[PDB]
Amino acid sequence: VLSEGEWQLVLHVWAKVEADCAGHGQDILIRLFKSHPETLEKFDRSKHLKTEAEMKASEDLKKHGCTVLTALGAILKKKGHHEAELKPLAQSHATKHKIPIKYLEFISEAIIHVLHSRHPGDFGADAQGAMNKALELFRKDIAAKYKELGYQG
Ligand code: HEM
Repeated sequence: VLSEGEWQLVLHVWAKVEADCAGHGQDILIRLFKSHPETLEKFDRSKHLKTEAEMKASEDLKKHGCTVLTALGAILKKKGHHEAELKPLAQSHATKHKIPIKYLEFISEAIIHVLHSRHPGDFGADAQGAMNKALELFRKDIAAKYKELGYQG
């Protein structure tokens, strides 16, 4: 459903993200927690971090942020053909972590904010629109997998 051109814009900016996995990952989570503090409660250890500096200095948050981006990167490189990649992720996020689709919207917003902040020249209107569609596709498909597992989140 995304055009080839749009996928290229997505993967163009993603190569930039990959130049600093920990950094982008960290800032996305920090942004998420700031914009939607209720999300922080999902994180057993990061829950207890009281300042921005503490979060910035957290190897936990760096490694988890990078883990999120690494999994998302693999999904986006499938260019929509991500049925296999979504299976274990829907399982864990539906039944174990219990992350509502709204929370995936929240983190999608965080991703777009961080990418625009760090890469404005490589993330203008068309690039943002393409990333928006890619993440919308992600959320739609993972929502369907949620329901197959009995989770109406
Ligand atoms: C782009 C969307 C997301 C991606 C690609 C993603 C990816 C991952 C990956 C790869 C893992 C490790 C393996 C696993 O348990 O599945 C993970 C774990 C986890 N995810 Fe996500 N995630 C996303 C969104 C979220 C959001 C928005 C939340 C909470 C608001 C969340 C909560 C968690 C938690 C609590 C863990 C386990 C952390 C731990 O116990 O160490 N995820 N995620």
